[PDB]
Amino acid sequence: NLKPVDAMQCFDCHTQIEDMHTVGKHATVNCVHCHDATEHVETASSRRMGERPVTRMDLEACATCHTAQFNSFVEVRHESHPRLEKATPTSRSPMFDKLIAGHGFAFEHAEPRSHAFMLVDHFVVDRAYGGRFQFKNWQKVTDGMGAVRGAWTVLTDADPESSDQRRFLSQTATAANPVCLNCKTQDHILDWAYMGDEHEAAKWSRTSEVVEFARDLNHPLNCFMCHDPHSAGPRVVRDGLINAVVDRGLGTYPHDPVK
Amino acid sequence: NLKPVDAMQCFDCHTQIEDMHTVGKHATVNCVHCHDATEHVETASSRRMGERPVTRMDLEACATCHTAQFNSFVEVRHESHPRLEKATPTSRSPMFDKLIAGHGFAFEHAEPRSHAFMLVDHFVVDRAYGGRFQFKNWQKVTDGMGAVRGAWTVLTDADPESSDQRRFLSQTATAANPVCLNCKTQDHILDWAYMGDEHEAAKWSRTSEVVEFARDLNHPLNCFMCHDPHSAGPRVVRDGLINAVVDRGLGTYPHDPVKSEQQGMTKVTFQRGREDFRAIGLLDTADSNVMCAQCHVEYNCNPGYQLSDGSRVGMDDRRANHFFWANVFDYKEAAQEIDFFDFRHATTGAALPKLQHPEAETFWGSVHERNGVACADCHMPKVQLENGKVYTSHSQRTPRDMMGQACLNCHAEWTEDQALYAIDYIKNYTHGKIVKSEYWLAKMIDLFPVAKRAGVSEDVLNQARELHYDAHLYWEWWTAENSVGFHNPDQARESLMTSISKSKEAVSLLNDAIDAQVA
Amino acid sequence: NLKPVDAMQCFDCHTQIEDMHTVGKHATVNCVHCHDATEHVETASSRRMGERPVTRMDLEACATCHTAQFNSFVEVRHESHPRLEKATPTSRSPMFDKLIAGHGFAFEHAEPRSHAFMLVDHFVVDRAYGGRFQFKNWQKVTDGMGAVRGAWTVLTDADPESSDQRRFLSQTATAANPVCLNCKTQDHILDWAYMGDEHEAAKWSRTSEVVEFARDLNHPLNCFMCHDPHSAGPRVVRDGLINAVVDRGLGTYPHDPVKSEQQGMTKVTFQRGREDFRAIGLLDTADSNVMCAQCHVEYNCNPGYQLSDGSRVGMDDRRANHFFWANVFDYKEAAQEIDFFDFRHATTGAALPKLQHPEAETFWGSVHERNGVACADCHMPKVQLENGKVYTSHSQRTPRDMMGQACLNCHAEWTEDQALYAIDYIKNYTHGKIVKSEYWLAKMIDLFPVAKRAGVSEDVLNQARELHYDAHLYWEWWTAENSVGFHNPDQARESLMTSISKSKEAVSLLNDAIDAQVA
Ligand code: HEC
Ligand code: HEC
Ligand code: HEC
Ligand code: HEC
Ligand code: HEC
Ligand code: HEC
Ligand code: HEC
Ligand code: HEC
Ligand code: HEC
Ligand code: HEC
Ligand code: HEC
Ligand code: HEC
Ligand code: HEC
Ligand code: HEC
Ligand SMILES: O=S([O-])[O-]
Ligand SMILES: O=S([O-])[O-]
Ligand SMILES: O=S([O-])[O-]
Ligand SMILES: O=S([O-])[O-]
Ligand SMILES: [Ca+2]
Ligand SMILES: [Ca+2]
Ligand SMILES: [Ca+2]
Ligand SMILES: [Ca+2]
Ligand SMILES: [Ca+2]
Ligand code: NA
Ligand code: NA
Ligand code: NA
Ligand code: NA
Ligand code: NA
Ligand code: NA
Ligand code: NA
Repeated sequence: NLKPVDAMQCFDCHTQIEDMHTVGKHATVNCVHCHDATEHVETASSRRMGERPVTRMDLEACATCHTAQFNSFVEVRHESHPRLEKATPTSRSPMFDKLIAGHGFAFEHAEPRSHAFMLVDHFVVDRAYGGRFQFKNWQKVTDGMGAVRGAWTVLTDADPESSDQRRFLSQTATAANPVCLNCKTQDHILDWAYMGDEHEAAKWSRTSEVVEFARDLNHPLNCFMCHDPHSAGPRVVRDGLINAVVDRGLGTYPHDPVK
Repeated sequence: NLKPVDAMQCFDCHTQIEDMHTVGKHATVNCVHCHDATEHVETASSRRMGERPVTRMDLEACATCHTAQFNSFVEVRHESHPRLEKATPTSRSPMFDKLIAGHGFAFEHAEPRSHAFMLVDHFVVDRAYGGRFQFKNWQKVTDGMGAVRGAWTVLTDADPESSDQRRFLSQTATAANPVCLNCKTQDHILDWAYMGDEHEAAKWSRTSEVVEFARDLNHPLNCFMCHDPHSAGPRVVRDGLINAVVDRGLGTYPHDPVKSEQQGMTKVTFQRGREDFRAIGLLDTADSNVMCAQCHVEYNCNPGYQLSDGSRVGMDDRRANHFFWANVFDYKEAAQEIDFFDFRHATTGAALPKLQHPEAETFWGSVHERNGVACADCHMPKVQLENGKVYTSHSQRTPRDMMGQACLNCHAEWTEDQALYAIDYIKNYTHGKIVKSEYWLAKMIDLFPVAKRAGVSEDVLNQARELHYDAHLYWEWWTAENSVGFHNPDQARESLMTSISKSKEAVSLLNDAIDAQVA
Repeated sequence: NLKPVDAMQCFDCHTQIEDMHTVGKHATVNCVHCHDATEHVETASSRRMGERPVTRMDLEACATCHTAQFNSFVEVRHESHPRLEKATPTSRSPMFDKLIAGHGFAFEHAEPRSHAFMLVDHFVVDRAYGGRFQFKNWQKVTDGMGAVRGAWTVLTDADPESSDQRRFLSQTATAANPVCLNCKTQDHILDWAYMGDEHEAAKWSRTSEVVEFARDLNHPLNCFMCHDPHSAGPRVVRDGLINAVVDRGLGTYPHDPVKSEQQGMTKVTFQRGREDFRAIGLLDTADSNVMCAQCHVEYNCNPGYQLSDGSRVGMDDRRANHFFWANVFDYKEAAQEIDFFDFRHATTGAALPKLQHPEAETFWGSVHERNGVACADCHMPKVQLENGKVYTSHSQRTPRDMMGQACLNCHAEWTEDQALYAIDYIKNYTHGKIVKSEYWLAKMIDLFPVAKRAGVSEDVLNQARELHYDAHLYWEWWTAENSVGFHNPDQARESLMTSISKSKEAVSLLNDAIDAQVA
């Protein structure tokens, strides 16, 4: 069973977290729900991390107290046709191939389906990784809950021994890069510097080998993308959005300064 | 927003809570979710309460983190007919009035409906409070969530100025007493000593003014009735059940010492002033059979009379709060064991028992119980989801509404229609024997005034009255029990055949005696 | 094809019609739609009819221009069980035969079905005409449109050669008389003097041979019963209702003088030979409460007896056509006011009233009536159309079939299931008290022969008979009334509790008296 940690000890070093946590609607929610900090706390100073604490990024971290939101999130809408190519006469763009010729989307561009699949679908689409990643079998395409538990529980890698982008199937492309992942998962939220700029503290950046990066990522659309886990208040985490809205001064509603 | 309190401070005085809280699945759940103890902490001493902390007993205290269980619990099953009188030709007991004459249930006995309404229905039923309490208007009868938020949000009191039980409408009774409430709410869990015995720490007891007690109570079927709020482990809190299982050493399965040992109960006592005050029964397993047995049992919760001498047994007597914890065929011996009966029949003068919804005692020994099946398997099954986190449905209702999750989950050889047909075979057959038992009971009852008026001897009338006790018991168990035989079809059949046998014997006895007086 | 007549010619003699016709919403509707007056116009004088014009009374006279109202009116609700006897354990009054013994309704009293059938059902029911009239075959029972086209298109007469009321089948009665027909048809509207009093201009009256009268009548619930054909304004035509509201000055809402004034009735009289002959009541507003009260009321439409001396009150007496226009708690006083009762109970010998479908008098004072709600809001709501011209549904039926247009149109906080559940709460509760009132009534009734045979005194039997009157009234109102309490749940509850109180008092009285005779 989970044993709570003394959050007051954390707060002696983590003052920005204290200011958020103590005031919001997660003031009673202990750190141990999402952080394994035993070795960290034994070795840190306020100026030196010491051992890196482990942070849970899976959606079931929130599902224990917020089952209703989690269960509605992971539902698969079966009526949202899966793997349906847009460049067909009965879909969105009957002449897409002629019009887009020269772009990687010609290799495959399907209609979106339920959010549970976003990361797996990113990994398997013909335009992304040269066909490197596939569902373990054709049955796994139905498993939204499985995808949510982790992409690598439902996918295989054609060559675990290499990390370069290349074609494993003839009519595929290798368009994926580390920026794509920011709109599929935020598992890397502590390992990616703002905008994906190079940074001493970042494991991953815009110039990483996307295949290696992919292997570190598991969960789609993390609940903390819209909800700060410390304050429980509404937020965004996506760097490009903050950059447009704040850094470039465009505002949340560029056409409406009052709003 | 809630601010967490320092639980270490509490634990310095509350070692039983520390031992439970730090070790279970609520170890990270702060006391402030359920307790406002600011003034308490400022004034308590090592073993005196000082200022009383405020304890939340509303179910939304748990709904905070367990929305799915809460929302399934509060669902109203509109198909469960509301306020439907059982003494009607289309309900459970067509001849109930004749057979129960003398008892307060003659004033009204409706079929059960959804659990959300249990406390308000207790308050408003015609037999309970003289019609004192009513819904604020006739629209409120639909409002399950409202009733859950609190009885007094949806009800009115005809006279806030008085506290005595009395009749405000002519055809009502005042049967309610404080024991009733234990099977409707546990809002009083900190204000009621074990068994309702007098106790200097208890605001309320068996002898309290029930109208005053009623006004203090709000919520139905509190989530903590089955789940310890500190350890989150399975438990019961009902005094009468702990008394039968533990104090009387009968076991959770009285017919099965092994199962009783494997699926047992540990009584945990809390003290006030270092004197025993209240108790809970922690369960070895999350055994719904025992959890639901907190209420779905035959019981005393009322005054009565002694079988030996007919003297009154009042609310002050321990027997006014009693779980017999006996099947239909051990019941007469259990009632003799405490020297108790409920009422004298208004027509026959027989001393008779009053039977209450004995689902737990009926389910014992059934093929299902013997195979390790429990109430929740049929009435609170796990939800099946194409994609999602599984949880237990808390909408306690007929398995007819969820046959795939209930019956068919174990009976793979049946379609839904076949499983429903199996249920109906048993219920139809049992109901036919209920109706025939009533026919014979009524035929016997109607001969009593004829016998008395023909001058048949008291000795013969008393023999017939002895037969009436048994004819009544072996019938009433089954109009009281809610499954119409399904929970134990062989037992229902044998009991109801015994009722008919007893009535037939009495009919012959009386007819012969009458005919002799005439000739 | 129809050719219009010169209405100016008619108006020269018919000034009352000119005043109504030229001003209302039928100012452009030519007389030829409803009147063939060629020979009349050739022979009439200023104040003698001469040849009688032919007046169309069939509903298709209106369907010509009002197809939607006509087609909704004639719809048969197949879910309204046809020819379903109320004295059965699964209908309204399980103990009806015991309780009504002595009255002609013992021969047959079915639940109401769709309005299309009212006249044919009146003609064929076992209690009415000795079984004289029958459907032509058993297939005709489905034919609502056929019945609307005319009763005699779908029925036969066992003996066209005789005109006396008599029994053609053994277990029938001959309760029908000419007053009945006023609540089944108004085909006789020009042939029946106000109240059915003798009148030299009337073909038919209270004292007519009903079999001969029956043969002259064809159509159910004529459209003009609620709508004046000349002005198209709202009205009533029923004599008994105009008598209560206007002649007796009771008002359309007898408990509310203001509402009575705002929603009142103006009596308009038509003469023959310059003597008053017939009357209508023009309504200030299109108030369905008063329109439906032409028939859905408690009434006398039959011979009876005087309470004072037991003497016969025959069809010749004004009291044989009477609207009490009184709620259940004012009824006994209203019956004493005219010194009248219906029958003597066959077992108890009590003088008793017979109660008829008192929906109007029950609805008074309910939360709905007090809030300005009227029968049509629930039973004839406006049609809701995605695209179209709105009209009023004339399919008078339970709101269960049109919950969106009825209940939910005002109760936006409820789903359909919740609103149905609210209805069922009241109906279930009320039906339980009906059944219990019957139980107590039957227990009392069965003691009468025992008391008489034990030699209990006439004085005690007469006290019990007085109690029987009240026990009967406070029960029978509710098996007569069609909503099972829904129209006024608090009143149903108080009345039925009073019935039980009265029966209980009588049971105790008789049991004690019997026991004293034995000892
Ligand atoms: C139980 C130990 C929790 C864990 C794990 C998570 N949350 Fe939570 N959350 C919890 C509580 C007791 C509350 C307060 C409820 C109230 O209304 O009083 C919350 C609240 C939220 C909210 C709403 C906050 C607001 O300002 O409106 C959100 C959006 C929320 N919680 C999100 C959330 C996330 C994303 C979690 C996983 C990272 C998570 N919670 C875990 C209890 C618990
Ligand atoms: C029994 C005779 C089967 C019938 C009828 C259907 N399926 Fe099947 N399928 C069956 C087996 C034994 C397997 C292999 C299972 C394993 O994991 O070893 C499968 C596999 C599939 C797959 C995956 C195929 C792949 O190349 O990965 C799919 C998508 C699938 N099955 C679907 C499916 C459908 C839709 C069926 C009705 C049209 C169907 N199966 C019938 C056995 C049997
Ligand atoms: C945020 C600004 C995004 C970036 C960066 C990437 N994607 Fe995306 N993706 C995004 C949305 C809002 C959607 C759903 C709406 C839609 O029109 O599809 C998607 C969907 C996909 C899918 C599934 C559908 C499809 O196009 O076949 C795939 C396979 C996918 N995205 C792949 C992908 C790649 C390879 C990216 C980097 C080159 C990439 N996405 C970035 C939002 C965003
Ligand atoms: C010693 C100085 C105490 C401190 C610190 C806390 N509590 Fe207490 N509490 C104390 C006593 C002596 C009693 C009477 C029971 C007993 O153990 O002798 C209590 C009682 C309670 C209760 C029950 C109240 C009721 O209505 O019956 C609760 C719910 C409770 N206490 C809670 C509580 C909390 C949450 C504390 C930390 C904030 C806390 N107590 C500290 C003594 C002492
Ligand atoms: C959030 C601050 C919670 C409050 C308020 C309540 N509960 Fe809880 N509960 C919470 C957590 C984080 C967990 C652990 C989940 C897991 O499986 O790890 C639980 C667990 C339970 C359980 C399951 C217990 C078991 O032994 O498996 C139960 C039955 C339970 N909780 C009940 C419960 C009750 C009755 C509450 C109101 C008194 C209540 N919880 C509040 C979080 C929170
Ligand atoms: C637990 C041992 C109980 C005691 C003590 C009381 N009741 Fe009860 N009650 C209990 C159950 C399990 C049920 C549902 C099953 C059933 O057969 O009804 C009920 C139901 C009611 C109801 C609703 C149905 C009805 O009978 O009208 C009412 C109104 C009610 N109970 C009232 C009531 C009174 C007045 C009590 C003290 C005399 C009482 N209950 C005690 C379980 C238990
Ligand atoms: C006894 C009549 C119960 C009441 C009152 C409540 N719950 Fe319950 N709960 C009950 C059972 C039989 C079970 C299944 C036990 C098993 O292991 O099979 C549960 C389970 C839970 C859980 C655990 C997670 C799950 O399986 O859903 C939780 C968190 C829970 N219950 C919460 C809960 C709430 C919030 C309640 C009040 C609305 C509540 N329970 C009451 C039995 C009973
Ligand atoms: C006392 C606190 C109870 C507990 C514990 C359990 N039940 Fe119950 N139940 C109780 C009452 C007072 C009522 C009637 C409520 C009313 O307002 O009339 C009931 C009712 C039921 C029903 C009928 C529901 C319906 O749709 O008609 C069922 C199926 C039922 N109870 C089952 C049940 C189960 C399986 C329980 C253990 C999980 C359980 N109940 C506990 C009182 C109490
Ligand atoms: C066509 C030649 C008609 C015949 C035959 C009948 N009615 Fe009529 N009706 C007709 C017209 C043109 C109108 C006016 C429509 C408008 O709203 O302007 C009406 C109106 C009515 C009304 C509404 C009256 C009101 O005060 O709002 C009613 C109730 C009505 N008509 C009834 C009615 C009856 C009962 C008929 C058979 C006796 C009948 N109409 C025949 C046209 C025609
Ligand atoms: C052909 C093989 C038929 C079957 C199948 C059904 N019916 Fe019939 N029915 C049939 C005939 C030739 C007749 C006589 C028609 C006539 O007017 O001469 C009937 C009659 C009836 C009746 C009237 C009975 C009577 O008046 O005594 C009814 C009520 C009736 N039919 C109903 C009916 C039902 C409900 C059927 C299915 C159960 C049915 N019929 C079948 C021919 C045939
Ligand atoms: C208006 C004051 C009426 C008088 C006069 C008569 N009836 Fe009636 N009847 C009336 C209504 C509003 C209803 C439907 C509501 C109900 O409770 O039935 C009826 C119904 C009938 C029926 C059908 C149902 C049944 O009772 O079998 C029949 C056969 C019937 N009425 C016959 C009848 C007789 C014989 C009358 C004179 C003795 C008589 N009705 C008068 C309203 C009124
Ligand atoms: C009393 C029992 C009625 C009978 C008989 C008929 N109608 Fe009616 N009508 C009635 C009411 C309560 C209303 C609604 C009044 C309001 O203003 O709310 C109506 C309305 C009409 C209208 C007006 C247009 C409309 O709203 O639909 C017409 C044209 C009409 N009724 C025609 C009509 C016909 C053709 C009838 C015989 C089939 C008929 N009405 C009978 C009440 C009553
Ligand atoms: C006398 C001419 C009546 C008028 C005016 C109204 N009603 Fe009536 N109603 C009457 C009878 C004789 C019957 C029974 C007909 C039969 O053949 O059995 C009825 C019946 C009803 C019903 C029941 C319909 C069903 O589906 O079972 C309803 C709902 C009803 N009546 C309502 C009603 C309303 C609202 C009226 C004013 C608009 C109204 N009726 C007038 C006799 C007469
Ligand atoms: C508007 C024309 C309404 C129609 C149609 C229905 N109802 Fe109604 N109802 C209406 C009002 C204005 C009120 C009073 C609201 C208040 O709180 O002041 C009501 C009341 C009720 C009640 C309560 C009755 C009581 O307490 O005595 C009930 C049970 C009710 N309404 C139910 C109901 C049903 C089932 C309806 C369709 C058959 C229905 N109402 C229609 C307004 C209107
Ligand atoms: O805390 S007191 O008991 O010394
Ligand atoms: O009265 S309760 O026990 O059903
Ligand atoms: O028309 S006559 O009366 O002169
Ligand atoms: O007989 S009629 O009044 O129902
Ligand atoms: Ca889609
Ligand atoms: Ca039920
Ligand atoms: Ca009992
Ligand atoms: Ca009907
Ligand atoms: Ca009458
Ligand atoms: Na789609
Ligand atoms: Na398409
Ligand atoms: Na039911
Ligand atoms: Na039934
Ligand atoms: Na009898
Ligand atoms: Na019906
Ligand atoms: Na019925």
